[PDB]
Amino acid sequence: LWAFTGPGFLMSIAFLDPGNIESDLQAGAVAGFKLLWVLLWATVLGLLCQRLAARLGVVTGKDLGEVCHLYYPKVPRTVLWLTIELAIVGSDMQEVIGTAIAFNLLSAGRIPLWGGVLITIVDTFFFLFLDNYGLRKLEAFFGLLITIMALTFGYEYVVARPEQGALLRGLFLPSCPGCGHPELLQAVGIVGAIIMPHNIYLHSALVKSREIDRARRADIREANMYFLIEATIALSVSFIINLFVMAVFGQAFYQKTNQAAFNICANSSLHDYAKIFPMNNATVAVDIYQGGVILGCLFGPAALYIWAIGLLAAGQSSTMTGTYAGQFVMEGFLRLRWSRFARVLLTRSCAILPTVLVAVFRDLRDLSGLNDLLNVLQSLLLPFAVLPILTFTSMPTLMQEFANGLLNKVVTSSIMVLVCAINLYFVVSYLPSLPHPAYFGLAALLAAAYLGLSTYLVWTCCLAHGATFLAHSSHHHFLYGL
Ligand SMILES: [Mn+2]
Repeated sequence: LWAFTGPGFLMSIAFLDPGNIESDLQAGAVAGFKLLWVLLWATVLGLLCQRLAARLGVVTGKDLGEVCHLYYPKVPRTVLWLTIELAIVGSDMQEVIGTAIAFNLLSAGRIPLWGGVLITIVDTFFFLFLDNYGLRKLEAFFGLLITIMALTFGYEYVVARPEQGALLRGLFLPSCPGCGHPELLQAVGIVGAIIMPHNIYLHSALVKSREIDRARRADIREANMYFLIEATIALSVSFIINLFVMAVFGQAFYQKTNQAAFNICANSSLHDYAKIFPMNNATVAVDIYQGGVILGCLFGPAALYIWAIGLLAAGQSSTMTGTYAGQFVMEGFLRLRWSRFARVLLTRSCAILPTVLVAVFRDLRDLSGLNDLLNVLQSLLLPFAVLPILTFTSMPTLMQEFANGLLNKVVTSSIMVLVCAINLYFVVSYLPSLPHPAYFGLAALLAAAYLGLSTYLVWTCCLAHGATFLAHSSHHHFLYGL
């Protein structure tokens, strides 16, 4: 019967991390049905990236990790693995921040911000205690949880009655009406959170698991096509869900004042989450807790709880996704297979200490600013995963027949230059807030190292495709290949 009735949705329900909810709600509060075009373009852009990743994993037979280990010296291998691990621990930081904010939400502030931290450590204990074939059952249960929250949440979206013309125009037309610095920050966070560096690696690794006959190129072609349909189904589902979430939050939060929210929640059933808001009539600083509060205010008392459990399930799925990706990237780059327990413990700890410090000495708004900064960090770390994949899918020696057509190379050059332009704009927008002489120091040195690794990657990819009539004799193994 249907050979696609079930496959495809699984990858999406793992593409929908809590970050695509938090950055979503920040963008929806900062602007209405405006940044949706950024969402659509990012979804298409990640569709292209996942197509490239599946291509590489299918035809080559290796993953990004194995090819990177094979085709790099020790220093760039190590620094690239460090950046990938930084991306994974940043995703885990976003997950723990979301879970902690949700847990602070549940008890009406009785549990402290590090109470959520302790429950995440309990979750890691649960993972290590299970570590069995029944883990897939728990993953299915949590996937059903996020699925049901998404379904009831789409019901709430259609209840919200979004103005059709406004969000249709915002989606199909890329205008930026009255945009400024915070909306720039939210757009960059969206483009860096909808798609993430470690998804490409993990997708390639999972693609490698599929056995390929290799006798004829036909089986490779059909496998690549089927995986492309899988990826496009997942991306379309993710984009639809994020469109629903962005539209509803922008409808409920665009030109919303503290007095307005207090007045609506004073008229509703809910009370403690009615009195949370202050009385200032100014613009509202918006985080996950207030988003859940207004959700429960408008769409019913159970909305708070369902949003909370959905966020928790998304965080758990993202945690499993991250530990899988981390195990694969270490096994590839550094050629060591650690148990899943080692990965989850390492990533969870390396995420938990900074979040513990910030939560214990700062407030909720600082947490939201911090995890927005993690989304932007994922944006800045995108190139370190988007150049190697193009380098290895355009390389004539691992794959001869299924190389890259000139249209694909030029559009990938466009992706790289565009992402570089957005990152450069963000850096020039954010750096001026360092008003101390000689303070540039370590941060500037790290930025210089970032640019040096970027230049190294640019040189490598230029060797991969071009280098004709202009190349250096040293490090000539790239063009010939191994
Ligand atoms: Mn995402």
